[PDB]
Amino acid sequence: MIKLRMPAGGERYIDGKSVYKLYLMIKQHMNGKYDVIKYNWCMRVSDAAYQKRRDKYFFQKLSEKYKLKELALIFISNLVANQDAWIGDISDADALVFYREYIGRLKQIKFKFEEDIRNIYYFSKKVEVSAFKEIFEYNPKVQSSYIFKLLQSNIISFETFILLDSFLNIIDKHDEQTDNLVWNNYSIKLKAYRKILNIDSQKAKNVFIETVKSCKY
Ligand SMILES: [Cl-]
Ligand SMILES: [Cl-]
Ligand SMILES: [Cl-]
Ligand SMILES: [Cl-]
Ligand SMILES: [Cl-]
Ligand SMILES: [Cl-]
Ligand SMILES: [Cl-]
Ligand SMILES: [Cl-]
Ligand SMILES: [Cl-]
Ligand SMILES: [Ir+4]
Ligand SMILES: [Ir+4]
Repeated sequence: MIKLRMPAGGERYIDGKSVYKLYLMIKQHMNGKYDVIKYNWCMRVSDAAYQKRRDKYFFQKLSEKYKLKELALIFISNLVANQDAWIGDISDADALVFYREYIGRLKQIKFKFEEDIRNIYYFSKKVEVSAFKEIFEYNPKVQSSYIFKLLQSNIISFETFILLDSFLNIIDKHDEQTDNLVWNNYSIKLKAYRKILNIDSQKAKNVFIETVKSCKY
C-alpha cells in the first residue's frame, strides 16, 4: 500500500561529506527547495558551506556505521516528524534516538493507518458532524479543517494524512482555498513527503472503506 522511495544502491556505505550532502538534499527537499525524485537523489553542494560547519564529526560518525538506506531513513524520519529538526540542526536533534523510534512506526504503517481511521471516525461522532465528509473539508471560517487539526494535535500521523490524501485530494484542495501560514508550513512538508511516498491509492481507499464499515456496524 505504501513504500518510501529511496536513493539507488541503498546497501552502500559512503563517506562523511557524502552523508552531509544526503542530509542537505533531503533537508532542502523537505523545505520545498529541491526535489530528490526529480534529481534522482543527487545534488551538488557548496564545499565552502560544508567546511564552515562546526559539526562535521556528526556526519563522519554516521558514515562509519550506517548504509545509505539507513542514512536516508534517519534524515527523512527526522526532517518529516521531528519538529526539533524542522528548523534546528540535525546534529542537535537527537536524530538517532528519534529514528530508532520512528522505524518501528514505519514497519506497522497499515495497522497505524487503521488505528488512525478508527480514531478519526469516533472523533467525528464526538464533534457531531452531519456527514463524515465534513471532517476532511477545508472550513473558510476557521481557515482549517478537522483533519488538519487532528494532524496538528498529533492524533494521526503524516503518513495517514498523506494516505487519506491519495484518494480524498485533501492537500491540494486546502492549498487552493487558503494562504494561512500555519497550514502552509505543514503543507510544504506534506507535499514534500508525498513526493517520496509511493502510495497505491486504491488500496488505501479499500482499507479506509473497510475500516469505517467496521466502525459503523
Ligand atoms: Cl501492497
Ligand atoms: Cl497493501
Ligand atoms: Cl500490504
Ligand atoms: Cl500487499
Ligand atoms: Cl496487496
Ligand atoms: Cl496487502
Ligand atoms: Cl448536502
Ligand atoms: Cl454533499
Ligand atoms: Cl454538503
Ligand atoms: Ir498489500
Ligand atoms: Ir451538500
